[PDB]
Amino acid sequence: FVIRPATAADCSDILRLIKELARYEYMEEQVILTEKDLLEDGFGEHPFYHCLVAEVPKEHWTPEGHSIVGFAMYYFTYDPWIGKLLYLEDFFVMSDYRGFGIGSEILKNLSQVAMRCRCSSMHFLVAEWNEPSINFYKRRGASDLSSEEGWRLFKIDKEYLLKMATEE
Amino acid sequence: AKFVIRPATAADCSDILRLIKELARYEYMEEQVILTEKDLLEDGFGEHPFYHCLVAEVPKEHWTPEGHSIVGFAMYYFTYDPWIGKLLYLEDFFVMSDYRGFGIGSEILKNLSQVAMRCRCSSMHFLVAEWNEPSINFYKRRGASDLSSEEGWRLFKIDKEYLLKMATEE
Ligand SMILES: CC(C)(COP(=O)(O)OP(=O)(O)OC[C@H]1O[C@@H](n2cnc3c(N)ncnc32)[C@H](O)[C@@H]1OP(=O)(O)O)[C@@H](O)C(=O)NCCC(=O)NCCS
Ligand SMILES: CC(C)(COP(=O)(O)OP(=O)(O)OC[C@H]1O[C@@H](n2cnc3c(N)ncnc32)[C@H](O)[C@@H]1OP(=O)(O)O)[C@H](O)C(=O)NCCC(=O)NCCS
Ligand SMILES: CCCNCCCNCCCNCC
Repeated sequence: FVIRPATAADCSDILRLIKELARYEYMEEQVILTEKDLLEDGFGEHPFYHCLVAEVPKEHWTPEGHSIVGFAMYYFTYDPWIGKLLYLEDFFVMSDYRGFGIGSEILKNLSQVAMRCRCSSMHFLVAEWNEPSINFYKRRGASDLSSEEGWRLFKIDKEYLLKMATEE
Repeated sequence: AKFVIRPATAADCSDILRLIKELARYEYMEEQVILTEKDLLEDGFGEHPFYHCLVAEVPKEHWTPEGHSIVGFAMYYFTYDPWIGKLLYLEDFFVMSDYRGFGIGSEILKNLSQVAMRCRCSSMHFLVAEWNEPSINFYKRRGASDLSSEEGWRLFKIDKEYLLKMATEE
């Protein structure tokens, strides 16, 4: 299997995997990304995010001939204490293709991206009950900032943003 | 005091760092701030800005004892969630002591909301410490919800030493 950055033609496989991940996260119905959106936002242009894909050789392709069986979606963020961070938005490997070392390779490529772009850390979210992934990351030196430093992710949706924008 | 909210320019980096430190100092973390003016300059004003920043400026008569015209700020950037949409991410939000309670913060949140509407953002995301109840309510009063607890999400990090190990492994 080889890990490489995506191509505009990797778009349909990417959407497919994003949906498999959403499903895994019970978020499938809320997926709002389209191939059109992916092509515009992910490509070369002013690119909003970046994707990596893992593809296996013929002998292990999917019943549907898909060779792309994994992916990672990321972007850069900023921390006032240490600066530029690499933020991992999505990371997924098809069920039958896990434990092969594929995910490890993606994390390796992501680390090099991080070193090359001078990022001081990599941040990402993990579901409370996702034991397998919680360990996979911890085995590679990750710490749970929500436990250690008590951070909780908060959100203010559009209707309230609109209220504040117009309140004046 | 009278104040104006505006975008930070290359010219304002020493004040950005200064306020970052005041925020850190306000949280007894000032020594942790490794960031330099050089970084803020290269990272925020080159071709691809990695953060955006609105600052609050005051007239010469209300300068800080050290003679400074910026008393608050907000650092942010845009992120994306495939099952949410494009997002405005508020990294830091802070106003100096002798300048709070005068509408500075409200104004900043108002302009950030307009920026969000301009960029077609589905929502604004930010972190709050679990024990900071006053802050938690300030945001809840504005329609915020604790996504970490409601949906079961935990923030993780892998620091540089481990990223370097994996980047160079074997
Ligand atoms: C997290 C995820 C992306 C990782 O990818 P992956 O391809 O399974 O990862 P790997 O194959 O490198 O590692 C699998 C494991 O088996 C072991 N392993 C991997 N390759 C091995 C090999 N060649 N020989 C022996 N053991 C191996 C690894 O040590 C690891 O075990 P450990 O967790 O006890 O350390 C993923 O398993 C999957 O997509 N699952 C769920 C969705 C999810 O939780 N996504 C992530 C983010 S919140
Ligand atoms: C939140 C922060 C940016 C506010 O900006 P600000 O310029 O003082 O605020 P505004 O004058 O525009 O008034 C904002 C309002 O914030 C609160 N506020 C005003 N002055 C305040 C002060 N001196 N101390 C604490 N809260 C204050 C008011 O209660 C009101 O909040 P409410 O609408 O929920 O009732 C602020 O002082 C700061 O820099 N914050 C960090 C932490 C903190 O004390 N947090 C908590 C929440 S109330
Ligand atoms: C209101 C409905 C839900 N809104 C959002 C869920 C929030 N955080 C999502 C995910 C990211 N990263 C995976 C590794």
